[PDB]
Amino acid sequence: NIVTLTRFVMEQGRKARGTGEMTQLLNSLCTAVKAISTAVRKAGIAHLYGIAGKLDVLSNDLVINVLKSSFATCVLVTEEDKNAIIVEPEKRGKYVVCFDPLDGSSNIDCLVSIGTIFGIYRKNSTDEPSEKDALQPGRNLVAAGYALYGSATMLVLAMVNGVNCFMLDPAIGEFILVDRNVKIKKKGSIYSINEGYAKEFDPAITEYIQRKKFPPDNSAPYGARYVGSMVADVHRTLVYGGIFMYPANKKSPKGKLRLLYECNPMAYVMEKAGGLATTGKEAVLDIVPTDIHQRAPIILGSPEDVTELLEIYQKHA
Amino acid sequence: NIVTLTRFVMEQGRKARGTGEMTQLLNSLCTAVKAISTAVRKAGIAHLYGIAGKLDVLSNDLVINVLKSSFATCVLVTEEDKNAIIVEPEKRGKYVVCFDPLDGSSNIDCLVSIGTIFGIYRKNSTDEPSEKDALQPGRNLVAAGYALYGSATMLVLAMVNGVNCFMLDPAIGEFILVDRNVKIKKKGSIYSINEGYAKEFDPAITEYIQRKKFPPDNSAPYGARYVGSMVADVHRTLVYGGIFMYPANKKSPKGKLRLLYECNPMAYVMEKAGGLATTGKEAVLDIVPTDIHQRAPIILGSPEDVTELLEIYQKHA
Amino acid sequence: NIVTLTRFVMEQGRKARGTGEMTQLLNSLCTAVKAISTAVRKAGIAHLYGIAGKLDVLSNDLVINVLKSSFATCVLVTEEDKNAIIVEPEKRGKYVVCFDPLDGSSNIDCLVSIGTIFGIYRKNSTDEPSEKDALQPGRNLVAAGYALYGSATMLVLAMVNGVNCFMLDPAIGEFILVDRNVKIKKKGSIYSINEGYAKEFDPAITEYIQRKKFPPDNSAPYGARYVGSMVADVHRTLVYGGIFMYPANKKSPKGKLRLLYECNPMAYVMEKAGGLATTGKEAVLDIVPTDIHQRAPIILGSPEDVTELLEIYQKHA
Amino acid sequence: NIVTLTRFVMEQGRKARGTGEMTQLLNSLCTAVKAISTAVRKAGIAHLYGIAGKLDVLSNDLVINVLKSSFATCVLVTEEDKNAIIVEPEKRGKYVVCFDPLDGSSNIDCLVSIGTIFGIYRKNSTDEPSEKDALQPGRNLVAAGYALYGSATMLVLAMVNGVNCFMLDPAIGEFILVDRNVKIKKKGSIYSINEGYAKEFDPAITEYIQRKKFPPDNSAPYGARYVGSMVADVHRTLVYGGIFMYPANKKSPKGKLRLLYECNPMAYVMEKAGGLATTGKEAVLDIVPTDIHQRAPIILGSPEDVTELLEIYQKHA
Ligand SMILES: Nc1ncnc2c1ncn2[C@@H]1O[C@H](COP(=O)(O)O)[C@@H](O)[C@H]1O
Ligand SMILES: Nc1ncnc2c1ncn2[C@@H]1O[C@H](COP(=O)(O)O)[C@@H](O)[C@H]1O
Ligand SMILES: Nc1ncnc2c1ncn2[C@@H]1O[C@H](COP(=O)(O)O)[C@@H](O)[C@H]1O
Ligand SMILES: Nc1ncnc2c1ncn2[C@@H]1O[C@H](COP(=O)(O)O)[C@@H](O)[C@H]1O
Ligand SMILES: O=P(O)(O)OC[C@@H]1O[C@H](COP(=O)(O)O)[C@@H](O)[C@@H]1O
Ligand SMILES: O=P(O)(O)OC[C@@H]1O[C@H](COP(=O)(O)O)[C@@H](O)[C@@H]1O
Ligand SMILES: O=P(O)(O)OC[C@@H]1O[C@H](COP(=O)(O)O)[C@@H](O)[C@@H]1O
Ligand SMILES: O=P(O)(O)OC[C@@H]1O[C@H](COP(=O)(O)O)[C@@H](O)[C@@H]1O
Ligand SMILES: [K+]
Ligand SMILES: [K+]
Ligand SMILES: [K+]
Ligand SMILES: [K+]
Ligand SMILES: [K+]
Ligand SMILES: [K+]
Ligand SMILES: [K+]
Ligand SMILES: [K+]
Ligand SMILES: [K+]
Ligand SMILES: [K+]
Ligand SMILES: [K+]
Ligand SMILES: [K+]
Repeated sequence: NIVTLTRFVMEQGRKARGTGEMTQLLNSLCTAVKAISTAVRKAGIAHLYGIAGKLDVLSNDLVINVLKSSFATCVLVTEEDKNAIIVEPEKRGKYVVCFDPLDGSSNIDCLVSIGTIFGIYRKNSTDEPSEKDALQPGRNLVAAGYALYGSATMLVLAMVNGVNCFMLDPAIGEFILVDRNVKIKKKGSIYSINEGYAKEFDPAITEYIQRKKFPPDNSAPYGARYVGSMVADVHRTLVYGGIFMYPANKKSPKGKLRLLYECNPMAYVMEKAGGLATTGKEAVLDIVPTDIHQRAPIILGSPEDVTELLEIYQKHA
Repeated sequence: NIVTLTRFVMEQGRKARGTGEMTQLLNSLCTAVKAISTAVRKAGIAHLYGIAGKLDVLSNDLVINVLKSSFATCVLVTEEDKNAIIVEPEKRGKYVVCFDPLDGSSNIDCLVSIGTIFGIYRKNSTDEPSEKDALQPGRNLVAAGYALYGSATMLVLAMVNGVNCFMLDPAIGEFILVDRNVKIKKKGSIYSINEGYAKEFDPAITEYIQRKKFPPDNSAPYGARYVGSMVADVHRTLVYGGIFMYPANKKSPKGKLRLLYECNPMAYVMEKAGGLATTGKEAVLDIVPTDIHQRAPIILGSPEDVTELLEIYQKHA
Repeated sequence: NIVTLTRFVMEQGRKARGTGEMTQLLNSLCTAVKAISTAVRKAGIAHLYGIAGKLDVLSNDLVINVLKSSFATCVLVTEEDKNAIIVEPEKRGKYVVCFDPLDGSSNIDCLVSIGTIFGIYRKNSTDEPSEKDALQPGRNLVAAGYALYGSATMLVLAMVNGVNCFMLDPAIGEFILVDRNVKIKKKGSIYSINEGYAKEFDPAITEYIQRKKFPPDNSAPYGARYVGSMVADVHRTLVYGGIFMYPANKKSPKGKLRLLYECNPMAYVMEKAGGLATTGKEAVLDIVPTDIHQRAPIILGSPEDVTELLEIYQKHA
Repeated sequence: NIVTLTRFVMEQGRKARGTGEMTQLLNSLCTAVKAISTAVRKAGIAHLYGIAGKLDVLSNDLVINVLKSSFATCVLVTEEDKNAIIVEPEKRGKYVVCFDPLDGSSNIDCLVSIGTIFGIYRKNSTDEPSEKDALQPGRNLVAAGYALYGSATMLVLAMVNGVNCFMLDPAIGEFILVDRNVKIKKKGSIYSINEGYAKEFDPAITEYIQRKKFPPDNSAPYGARYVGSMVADVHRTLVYGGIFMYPANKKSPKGKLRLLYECNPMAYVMEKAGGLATTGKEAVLDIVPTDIHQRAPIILGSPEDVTELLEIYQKHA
């Protein structure tokens, strides 16, 4: 007995008495992710080096085309695209998909772990599809998750029912359910943040970090980790517990991370896992988007760690 | 045209006029690296999950076995083995290999980049091979390098004539020379260190760090990055420039990283690349080891960055 | 735009307003076939040769376990199994699957193309499942097809709607629809038969062959081809046209090929393609099985070629 | 222990005391074979089918390019090229390679086993390399063998010291020595020939064939097998014993198969394996060619079987 992503999705679609439109969608995503994974591990690079005689772009095209061919979407929002992609009426479905085809594109040259981030909305309204359909608060997410191309490829899927992790067996090109109904640690022992912006941190953030290195109660300090790729940092948080942070500073007073295809999908995954995702002031998933490429500060991870910072945030209020 | 590791290695062996003994060794190493990469990528995991019909220990076995069969080694030092392995008189060769089969094994469950580290010495004290033969300063390295199992697999090889990077094309199981004679930037813009040990840093490290976040002349501060995997962090340093640091602290008064199979190979690669690798007080490669599992502090990266920290070390003494 | 087997099956299940039970079944088969394909191409053979320190049996276990885990079957008939496999009431579905996990097992050692043959029946009755449920004439087939592990892996699926061919892209482990609604040639130019049994052929067969080598109308003779693996021979017939034959002789007066999991699936595929499948006397698909391992003579291929022999058969009646 | 082609080849080069020039050649060949196997298995075909973002010509380019870069060849003869290719003075070596990049190209669309055939001569007439250098009897072969892309990929290598079979482990892209010093059965029980040419067979062939179906002393008749792919049929002959025949006929008065890149390599492999390879009148390897694309009749296989046919040839003369 072994559970594959294809089996899992189908059984979940069956229990939910769906028309099978969303299952077609999730199966198309699974395929896109396997295609991207293969391109990322450099299969066929020899030909590029003349054996017989861009990566973010290839990833964008793969997701966009595999998604359109699902006949289950009406609007697509990509980080690589200025405007939202409205699906041809021939292949038009009822879902809105926001995604980041290849996050951590800067890390590509250094071979650091990268990934794909996606969020699925059910179109709410009854008129010609437009960018306005993507502009829904993260709380309205039908499904969300990510694919991490690290030492191994893994797809983390989060739905109303919970969070489940699927490992890619590259030998047979099938995702195996290796961890079901994942719940995050209450309190971790690692903080993640680009301390190279110390000079720009607000007093609350500055205080929290200081508390981590120099525990006032003289407990053991927190270990530091900052890969540089959100999917890698956040996935480690989900699995090992702790706190990831990318608050505002000179690098945009609105933070760097995007709301629709980065913050929301990860916040959704986090909350479903039993953790928190805040901007320091409000819950990320309750923000009403104003633009499809709207940025937003984010602090996420173990509940007890995120709450501790939230208090320090209140102190300086 | 297309250059494969196999062709490159043989070609170099010929120019060098070797008896082809080292070529056999480097060829065996290459084979061990492709076997580990495959295991790491989780190929065939569906079989563990009951489709019907460890990773560090497996990596250890692969490297040991594949090396012994090369008939080119006499002494082997693994991080996984308390004692140095002495090869059978039947399979003995003139080379001593010091390696770390799978480095960053804590990051495995989190799916973060990991790797293999190797250092090759030539047994000169023609006596019965013993542990003593591995106890040579890194200055005596014949060849050294590493394999990074990140988003893609790469093998960095360093020898007297330079450093060369080989990307693995998993389709055909061939390493392609993607970068020739690699040389690191004089000055970088990223510092790498576990700041969670701030409470235990010596005044030199403490001053340098704060100088990176708050630059005297108001210039751009350095970005921070700390994957938690030496091979990953050092490769980023090599490719993008900057400085990696794992100084001595209370928990590790002599540092955490090992001299023979971690510090030395990376120090050797750094020097051949045109960078510096120091203990803070002296060059890593000149240290004459006393224990095969001897630890050593390490600071490496761009020359200009490493020098700056070395001056601060001189200032506080 | 590209069609995958997973997409195809789902859309076909949707048009047919199924409960999704048979789709779960076809998806489980797709997975089993990819697993077998990988084992056949020898991935991981190095470990068997001690790098770090039966095939028909593995194939049987894979299909049996992957099928049971579909929760869509009640009875399974395998060539490798003396008795039919009755599914545990926990995983019991409504379908009966007859199959040959690895046909041409004798050819394995010679590396000749081999394959998998399957036929799907819908249980007809309302009582405890038993072998009796498998004993239905081939005309009652819901679906049938085969997987050919040759120069490339291909799955041919035949249903009431038609015959469609899917090519396995081993890089992403996905079956691509490369040929839809396949129809066989009216008249081919190749005959396939083990002429090493000439001494045992009945006069009709003997006459046909003679007509092929020495055309009475002085037309061009037929080329000969006999791979030795039914799936390979039959697939070539389906694609290039011609006639495949395995009539009775001293090698059992009932022929060698099995009715349920070899003759029927291939006859079904053939008829759906626009060809014929006969025992010389009757249509293969109309035979009422008496035993699950019942053998049956078979002549299949292009209509005009099969009819020509049928006449010669009548002449000698 | 585990023996890889790479290790085996180098080891043999060392014992032979070669300048490592031929080793480079055999290493390049090996690389070309893994590239062809991958293309043949249809890896990445999903990209032709619009997932968004020949085979014989491609195989030709791969072999030519990978061989030229080995800096070990001066003259190349391909079935795909009318004229012999003369390597640039810059990349020239002392070896002449005669090859058939992808044999059985008619069987491609039918997915039947196909392969690569190669013969290696040493240029002895030290003059400007020309077509003349390839015109040497197969008796002058330094090395010969083939790659079979069947159910699994295998590389058969034959040299003065014997014939060795290497199985490809596609996971790690390594050829493993699965069979050492291969030697064919004295007598087989399978005859291989296209009997569709019965109307044009000489009385010797005709008598031998009928003697196989109707044995004088009532013994068991021979089984028939004719894949239609030389490499596949010859490999079956090598592994299981028997006789392969492609005699001269009206359509091919001098046979169909080429001397330099088909007959010779297989004849060489046969002789080293302990079998016989005849034209019916003389040994294939002793023929001094006049044309690079010269055809030649061929009969090969177990010694006892080939001898029997040779006696019948003597009887009718
Ligand atoms: N694979 C599935 N897994 C879980 N829920 C699903 C699945 N498919 C559909 N649903 C649900 O049923 C609703 C409508 O599905 P659908 O008819 O396919 O568009 C969805 O939005 C979810 O509530
Ligand atoms: N592949 C090679 N590349 C560069 N130098 C080599 C190679 N093989 C051997 N050498 C060198 O020649 C010395 C002796 O080689 P060997 O005779 O193979 O043990 C080595 O220790 C290096 O100095
Ligand atoms: N994937 C499918 N493709 C074509 N027909 C299907 C599919 N699934 C179910 N059917 C059909 O609908 C009947 C009952 O399906 P089911 O409810 O899934 O057992 C089948 O036996 C076929 O007639
Ligand atoms: N890998 C090898 N295995 C067996 N014999 C070899 C090998 N390499 C070279 N030789 C032989 O030594 C001769 C000259 O080799 P080379 O100096 O490499 O051109 C060859 O033509 C063969 O006789
Ligand atoms: O994909 P991008 O545009 O290159 O950025 C990725 C994001 O960039 C963040 C790190 O940025 P800093 O270097 O400012 O810390 C990560 O958390 C995210 O992956
Ligand atoms: O393989 P190990 O024993 O788990 O250690 C890996 C090393 O551990 C260092 C980080 O350890 P800290 O958490 O102490 O910083 C990295 O630089 C190296 O990769
Ligand atoms: O799988 P098996 O039991 O080894 O047999 C395979 C079948 O065996 C037939 C050939 O048998 P002959 O050698 O008698 O021709 C093929 O047509 C079929 O693939
Ligand atoms: O590559 P080609 O030109 O298509 O020919 C392949 C050869 O053709 C022979 C069979 O041809 P016939 O159909 O004439 O028997 C086989 O033995 C060889 O593989
Ligand atoms: K991006
Ligand atoms: K991004
Ligand atoms: K971003
Ligand atoms: K380790
Ligand atoms: K380590
Ligand atoms: K260590
Ligand atoms: K079988
Ligand atoms: K069989
Ligand atoms: K059978
Ligand atoms: K050809
Ligand atoms: K040919
Ligand atoms: K030919």
